[PDB]
Amino acid sequence: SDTQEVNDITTLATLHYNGSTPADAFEAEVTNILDRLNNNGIPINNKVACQFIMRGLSGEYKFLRYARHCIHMTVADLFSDIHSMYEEQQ
Amino acid sequence: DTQEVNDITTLATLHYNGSTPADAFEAEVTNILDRLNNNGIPINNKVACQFIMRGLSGEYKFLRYARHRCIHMTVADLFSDIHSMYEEQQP
Repeated sequence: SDTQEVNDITTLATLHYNGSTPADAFEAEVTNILDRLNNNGIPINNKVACQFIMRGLSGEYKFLRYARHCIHMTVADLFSDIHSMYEEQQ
Repeated sequence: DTQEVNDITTLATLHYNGSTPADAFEAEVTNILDRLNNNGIPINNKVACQFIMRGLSGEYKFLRYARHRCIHMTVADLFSDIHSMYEEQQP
């Protein structure tokens, strides 16, 4: 709590996702972290946030990284794709 | 175009135990904090100090023990202590 920023940044920098947990829940936790960082004066823009998320994608989700080498893609757009892929894996 | 991600990753994974010059450590940490700021991500004194302290090992861990909740310590103050310790370690 004293170290909220450091912990949130660390989490953002070490994200891993390959569809082993629900896409919704992953999305919710990443949104929460991005929102809290912003509220604590550390602005993570769409590009930087997308890069942190993309770099943690493994399994089939790595192909989303390969596909979006996408100028002006939003977190929302990336999360849409992730959810789509997750739904297809069920 | 991944400069911010790289710089934040560096900041989050710092390591210093006196095996390299304190000056060089300080220079690289300053460089990263400056470049982040220039790329619209200012990192305040507290957060910067926490990242540096967390990376201290060997005898430098004792600086973290002494200062973990040292309210309103500056990066400059922390760097001073690290440099002092380094100078004392030199033969």
